Amino acid sequence: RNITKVLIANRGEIACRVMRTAKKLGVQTVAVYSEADRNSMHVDMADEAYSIGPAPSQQSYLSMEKIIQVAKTSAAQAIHPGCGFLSENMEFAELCKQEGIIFIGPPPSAIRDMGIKSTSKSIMAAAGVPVVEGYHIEKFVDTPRHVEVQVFGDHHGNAVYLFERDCSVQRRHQKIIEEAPAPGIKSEVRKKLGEAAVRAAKAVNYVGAGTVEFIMDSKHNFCFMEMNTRLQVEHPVTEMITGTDLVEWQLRIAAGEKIPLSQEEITLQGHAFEARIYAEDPSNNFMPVAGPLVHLSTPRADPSTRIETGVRQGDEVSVHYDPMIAKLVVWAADRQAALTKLRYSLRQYNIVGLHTNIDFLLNLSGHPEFEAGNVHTDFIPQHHKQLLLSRKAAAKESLCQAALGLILKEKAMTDTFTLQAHDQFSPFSSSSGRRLNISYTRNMTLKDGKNNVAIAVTYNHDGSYSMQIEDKTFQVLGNLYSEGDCTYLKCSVNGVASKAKLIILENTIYLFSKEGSIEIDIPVPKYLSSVSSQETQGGPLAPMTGTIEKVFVKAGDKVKAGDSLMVMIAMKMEHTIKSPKDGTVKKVFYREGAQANRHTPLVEFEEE
Amino acid sequence: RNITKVLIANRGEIACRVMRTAKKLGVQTVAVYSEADRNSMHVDMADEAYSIGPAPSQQSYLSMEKIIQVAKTSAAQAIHPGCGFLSENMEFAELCKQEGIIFIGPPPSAIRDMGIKSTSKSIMAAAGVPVVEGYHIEKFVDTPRHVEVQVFGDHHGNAVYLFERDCSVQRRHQKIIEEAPAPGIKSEVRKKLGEAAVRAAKAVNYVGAGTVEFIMDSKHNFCFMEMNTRLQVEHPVTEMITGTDLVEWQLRIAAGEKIPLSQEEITLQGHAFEARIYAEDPSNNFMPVAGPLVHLSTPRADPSTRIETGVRQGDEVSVHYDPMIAKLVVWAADRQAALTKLRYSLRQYNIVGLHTNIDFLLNLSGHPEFEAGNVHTDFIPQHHKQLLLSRKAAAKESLCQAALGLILKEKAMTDTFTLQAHDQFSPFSSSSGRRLNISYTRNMTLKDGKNNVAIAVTYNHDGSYSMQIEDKTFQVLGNLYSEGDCTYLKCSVNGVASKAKLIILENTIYLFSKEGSIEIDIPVPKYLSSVSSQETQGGPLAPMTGTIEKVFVKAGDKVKAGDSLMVMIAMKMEHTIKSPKDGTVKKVFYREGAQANRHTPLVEFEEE
Amino acid sequence: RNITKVLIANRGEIACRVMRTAKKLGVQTVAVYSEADRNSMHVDMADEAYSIGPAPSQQSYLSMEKIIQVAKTSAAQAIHPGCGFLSENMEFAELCKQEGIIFIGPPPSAIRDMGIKSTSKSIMAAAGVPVVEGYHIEKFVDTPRHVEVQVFGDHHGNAVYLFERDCSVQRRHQKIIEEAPAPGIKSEVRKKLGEAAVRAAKAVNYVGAGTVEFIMDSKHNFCFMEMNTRLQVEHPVTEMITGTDLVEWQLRIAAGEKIPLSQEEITLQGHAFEARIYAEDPSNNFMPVAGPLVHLSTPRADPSTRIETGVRQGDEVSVHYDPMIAKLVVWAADRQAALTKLRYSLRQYNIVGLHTNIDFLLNLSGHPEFEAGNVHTDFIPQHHKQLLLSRKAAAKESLCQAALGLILKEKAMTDTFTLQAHDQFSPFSSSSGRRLNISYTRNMTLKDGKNNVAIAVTYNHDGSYSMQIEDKTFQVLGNLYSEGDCTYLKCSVNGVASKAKLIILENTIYLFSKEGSIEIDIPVPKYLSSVSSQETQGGPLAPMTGTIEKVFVKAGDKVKAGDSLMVMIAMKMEHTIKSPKDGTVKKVFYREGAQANRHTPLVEFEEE
Ligand SMILES: O=CCCCC[C@@H]1SC[C@@H]2NC(=O)N[C@@H]21
Ligand SMILES: O=CCCCC[C@@H]1SC[C@@H]2NC(=O)N[C@@H]21
Ligand SMILES: O=CCCCC[C@@H]1SC[C@@H]2NC(=O)N[C@@H]21
Repeated sequence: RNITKVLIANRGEIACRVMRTAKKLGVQTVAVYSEADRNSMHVDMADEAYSIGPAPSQQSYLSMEKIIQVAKTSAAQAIHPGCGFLSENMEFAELCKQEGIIFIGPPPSAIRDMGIKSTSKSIMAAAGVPVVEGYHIEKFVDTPRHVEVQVFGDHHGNAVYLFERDCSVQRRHQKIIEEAPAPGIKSEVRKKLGEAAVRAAKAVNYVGAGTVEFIMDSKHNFCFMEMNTRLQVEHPVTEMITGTDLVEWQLRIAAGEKIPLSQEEITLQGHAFEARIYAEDPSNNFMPVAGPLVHLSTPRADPSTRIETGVRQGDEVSVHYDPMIAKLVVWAADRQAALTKLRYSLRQYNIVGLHTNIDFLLNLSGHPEFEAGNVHTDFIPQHHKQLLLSRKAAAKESLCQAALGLILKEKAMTDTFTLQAHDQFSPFSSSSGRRLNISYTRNMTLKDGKNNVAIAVTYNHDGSYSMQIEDKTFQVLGNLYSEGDCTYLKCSVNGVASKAKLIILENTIYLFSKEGSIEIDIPVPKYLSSVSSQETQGGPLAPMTGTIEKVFVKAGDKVKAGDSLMVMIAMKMEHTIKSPKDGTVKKVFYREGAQANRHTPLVEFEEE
Repeated sequence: RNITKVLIANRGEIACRVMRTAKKLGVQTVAVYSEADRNSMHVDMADEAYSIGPAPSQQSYLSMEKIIQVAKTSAAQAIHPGCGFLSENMEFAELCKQEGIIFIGPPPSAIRDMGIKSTSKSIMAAAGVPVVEGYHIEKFVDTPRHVEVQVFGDHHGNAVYLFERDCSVQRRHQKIIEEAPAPGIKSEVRKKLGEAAVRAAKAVNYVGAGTVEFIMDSKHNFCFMEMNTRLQVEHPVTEMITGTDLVEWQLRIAAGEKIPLSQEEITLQGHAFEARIYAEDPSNNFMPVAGPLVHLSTPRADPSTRIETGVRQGDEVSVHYDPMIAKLVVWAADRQAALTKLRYSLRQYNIVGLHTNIDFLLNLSGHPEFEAGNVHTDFIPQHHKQLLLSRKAAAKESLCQAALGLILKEKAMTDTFTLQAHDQFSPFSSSSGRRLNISYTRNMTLKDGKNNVAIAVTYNHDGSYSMQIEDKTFQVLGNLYSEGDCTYLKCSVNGVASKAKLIILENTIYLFSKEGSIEIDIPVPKYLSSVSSQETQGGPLAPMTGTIEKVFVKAGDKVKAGDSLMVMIAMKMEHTIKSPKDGTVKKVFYREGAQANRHTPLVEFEEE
Repeated sequence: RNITKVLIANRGEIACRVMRTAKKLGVQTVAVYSEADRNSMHVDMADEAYSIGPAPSQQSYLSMEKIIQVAKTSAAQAIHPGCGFLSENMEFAELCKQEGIIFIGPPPSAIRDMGIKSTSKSIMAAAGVPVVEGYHIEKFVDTPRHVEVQVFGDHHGNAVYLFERDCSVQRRHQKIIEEAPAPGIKSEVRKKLGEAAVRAAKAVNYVGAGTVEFIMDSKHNFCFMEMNTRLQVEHPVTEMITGTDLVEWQLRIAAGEKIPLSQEEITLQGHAFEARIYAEDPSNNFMPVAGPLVHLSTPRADPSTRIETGVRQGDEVSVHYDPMIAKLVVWAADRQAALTKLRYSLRQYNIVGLHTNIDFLLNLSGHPEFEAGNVHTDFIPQHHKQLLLSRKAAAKESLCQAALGLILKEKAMTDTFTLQAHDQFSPFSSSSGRRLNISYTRNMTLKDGKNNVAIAVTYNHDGSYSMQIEDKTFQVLGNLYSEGDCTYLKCSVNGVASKAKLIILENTIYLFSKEGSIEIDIPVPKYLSSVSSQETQGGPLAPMTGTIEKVFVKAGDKVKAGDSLMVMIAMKMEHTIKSPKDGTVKKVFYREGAQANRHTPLVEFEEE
């Protein structure tokens, strides 16, 4: 069946991923979008794009009728579901078949047979794959470790495997770092591991990519857990170690062609790692965070370094969709070298505007047990104390660099003003800070954490700066240069030279260097701060848009700080609102079952 | 023999092609040029360039004496003849040898022995290659099909073949689409096909590239037709399937080195296609057209996509030289995928200023029998009904996009004017079209073919546009962005988003999208049109510069519309001038045997 | 041992070379610098950089204590010594080991055992490698052909070789052109040659790269000369023929990993050449020259063409450090093709501001005996007659091109002035040189060598120029275009078109074309030349900063021109100052043992 036009029934990075390969093959691409995704990267990337309705996925990306209607209207011969949404929906895959549209994935029978745990285990046990597990009175025989096999099938029924991936490093089951191949598994053991899975794949004559998830013990005995009837999120680590494009194979096999390479042809070189980037706050129990990507600098990409990004600077993460920002994958000759490359690369990644898991991934990828390959499903719970750590006071050299950056920003502003003046060469336009027969010393104040740091900066005739912090003096000289769109600060402190990325947003100075990142706060004059800002806040504002599940306060009720007022469920996450003050409650703005928008007043308190 | 400097005794794409490889090898390059080619791409590309006289090729590129004189003056050790001109001239190849200059091609004996059909057939029959043919009482035993083999020989006499190419798709013998390998020929059959040709190549000890042209029947029996004693035009499809550079091999073998790879070393991967871009009007019986390349946008080039272009935007096609504009070749894993890639690529190619065969190539490459590989030499005559088709009325969405493009062009002009004004931020400089307490509705008229379309455009406050055509309303919003040197229009009509290349030349709006290309005409106000433009045209103007072969009208003769007045031959193509009016002939400006320049008055008619 | 941070205990190109590979592997890089190197390319290239004191290498790059202190302060786990300085210092390698820092090189024992000729010969003779030599009463059998083998060892003791390199083309033992493989040595002979060296490498269990230097006779008998216990300067020719990175192997092996590829895996393809760009004057007996790199244009780099440059335009060569400017290496399918590519590339290299050996390398690489591969250690002395040649008078076409370049520079200046004027379209701003009813003829004078050339330039209406030199007239037309940062002149003289790089510095016009380079001097008006410039120069100025070893003149002494006044040693090179005039000596500014700075007056002569 000639696939010349494909509809991508998904959004974000996976839609861009599929479109890349479709365009590389000369296949025309159709995007779908919600009202919230109208300006998304996958819409601009497609050859055609169609609106499927409002921002909630139940009314857009999960609306089978709208997706089929767009596939008909665009004359797309095939639908690529990507991952999540309709990719594991049996009714949607059968509807595509009824409508004469090629579903690029497994048959509706394989989706249904794998969607029910008891059914899937019974099929896997009958296929030879082990079916042991701990179930409710529930105590898992083998709780630790997670190892999965990429398997590929065809309409013909021929089946192949692609080694294995370690996904043991998970937080609340959510996979965080994936690696391929899984460390410490012998080529012989993995070959046997895949072959038992391959027989099951032939048994269901699975067509398209499938993944057999195994639980592996400390002795490398493995048992079947489940089969994900889709492309996995972490498929890039497999692609990096095999040199295959799994989406390209999905399109070819959905068109009816046989598997491109024999098992003998497949060869393994090197090791690869993947670390998903998540709009989460690790310090606040990995709460998801929504907000703008005010800065989104990225590491330069090379064949080893792949940035799977569906978002661009200025994009806003949405409460409706998944919080992932990007996925970073690397390939290297050795696993240790790959770990080193990922950590250097992570430092180059910069995200300002919302909290992310990047610093958590840096701590995790540098943990001694992770470096050793001693991974299991409880790794994050077990090493929670080390993986999460507090801020430490900055060094005086960092403060000197921050002051130099502020001074250079002022100099740049002066040059910008000079550009538009008729007098372009007046000595007054210089930033020398020069005086007659004396030297100018500037008293600057910077805040590091809660500490105010006083810096005495002296403008030298030669153009350097002498900075004194407490009893120590530093000789500082540097300049600003631009690489791409990022301003870089090149400075030398007491003869030590270094380079860092400088961003000054609001009253915070951001310095990004391969050593680390430091934030310094510029004190805000009181006058500029609004004097007498409005007081008497009206109750904690809803953490997010969610249904009100419980109300504990009547119209007039005396409450003390810490008295629960309301309970709200948002995206299946319970939050309890607590009393800010000991004041009696004047009124309540919401009742039980009401949906309250983010940051909307919940309770009114009597003025005291 | 050390070839450190080569003269290229040719022009256009083939001169650039040879110079590319010569420069890649560190060989110095000498161009020759006519007065008409002084600013041609191959002149600017060479390390040295020499004038060889006036525009007619008989007095320039065919002047053996001038080419030899330049080779001596530039101290070029070798001459590369390319294809056409002196490449198959035996006297020129012998003259190069007499003058101690290396002719990069076959020996003068092989050129002469292949230049006479009876001689070439007798040699081929004696070499085992089959001699059958239909000749005058002429009825070809096998008229259909044209399969040819790339063969390479050396001074040593070793000979190799490079699979085969299908050139069956030809119009008036002129090859139009070529493919390699030829579809439906088995690897075993082609191996035998090449081996019989190889024995003939050894028999004439042919040195340099040669092509054995075969006629193949529906049973895959093949018979020798002729041997072209040169590099073929369509050699790039062979290079794309073998990974060889045939010009590089020609230079090495002309220097005296042995063939680089053994027959065992040669391997075949994938399939490739080549389409020739011709300055022709398919709707007017494929008449050649001369004129400026006002726009010459091209598809981006990748290793699979090769643009063999000797012309650049603003170049003028010449009546003296060949009308080819460029050749497009693609390589793919499968032949069907290659056909898809070529068609997508052809849409990206844009040519404005003269008629081309590109839309004919798009229809041909999408014909069901061509997709099946059911090709033969009569394919174009047999399918002429479908391959050529009429214009169809445009959709209302296309008209909306054209109106949006016109409005955005006006906005860009407004911004350009604003740039030079002292009031850079006045609200008047906006293109909002805003009114107080009412909405501005603009009545625009556009011409699609012969139909005038009335569009009522309403300027909305948000910046969008509401366009009404007949009884249908469309919500239109978009903007202009630049990629390279091409302006692109990004628009959304009724929620449907699309991208297209926008060009507004004279009174025509050109919209190029992967769906297709649409031209919309902006009506020309009568006042601007010169009122009372001069009437009484003096006879049809010569279609081109050509000799007058016949005159049918005396100084005073009464003629009726359709009465032939004169017959003119131009580049061996007969045109008969016909009487425009029933008026009696006042005078004749030319007599028989005179050469009449293009667009010069031929007959004077009495004023009535 | 995990090497995540490396200190590079070197400067210039080799520091940049090591940092390239370290950064490619994700290893952090620490530079060291002297006060003179504060702005050097390797300082800006490193992730961290530290000052090691003043410009003299004895107080900076040879200060073991400072290098170890920086390695400790930066927390570098390893030191890469590069080549020269501390790379062959046994005490430094032992000090690194005592301090727990990985020395990236051979063990201190191997450095010491190879540093003494008698010890090294005794070890080599015991290892089977031949010991024969001519020693003092010192004489040899025949002129040597220098052939050396790249050998690599590991801590395990496994040893491998990498074919061989010809370094026979040397001036005063200084290697000038190196090639790999060495021409005329059979693969079998080289295999045996390497194997005898490999046994010695195993005998000292050498770890890291080593080179066994052999003397080879005209019969290809070879004898051990010495073993350089470091990376060789000319290692890039080996890398180009093997496809290996020897610095990458040095880092891996210093970390403790086994050799990456087996001897069976290693394969040889093509041939490669390396020429060293020296700041030397070949015409003045290859005296080293210090000064600014005012222009440093370079050939474009491709995988075959590697520019190993540690200097950038505007960099100043230093008296303290080595005079090398850059090293040029090429790889080709054949040795003859590689020689052609290097010569074309050398012409593209442009160096203005100091004398270089580039024209000497062009003459050498084009010498018939060098083209034949008839090289030996006396090649430069034997052929000194041809390799060094005088300037030849320029052709009239070159003078025409120079005049055209001057005129176009004036036109560019006129356009620059016009840019800032309110009247931007006045006809006066044109450079037509037009007159009413007559033609403007300009009398220009240019100096070629010692000859003044009078050129009569006539400004034609069409924009061309008619230039008459003596009795010959030339029709000249051209324009200026910019490629990158280099201005190019495109001109046509009497119908002959050519391109050249144009630079006009001070009063000299530099024209660079693949044919050659020509300098034309613009006469300096007398008035602008300072009239009555100060006379009575006070003795020859010190050729460079050096100790005064001898003084031959008392406070009042009568001397005649050519009477030696003082002897000075600079960087171990004796210069004798001679009397400029027959005047009696008024005074002496220096005594014996004093250090005299460059260009400082040495003797005062009585006014006459
Ligand atoms: O409803 C959305 C998915 C997660 C909650 C569904 C719960 S989990 C406990 C119970 N068992 C099911 O199979 N579904 C619900
Ligand atoms: O003259 C130019 C080439 C085409 C016309 C030549 C004609 S074709 C009929 C006749 N037979 C030849 O061999 N030449 C002429
Ligand atoms: O001093 C610097 C190196 C070159 C000069 C050293 C001289 S060469 C003659 C004598 N023999 C040595 O081993 N060193 C000195």
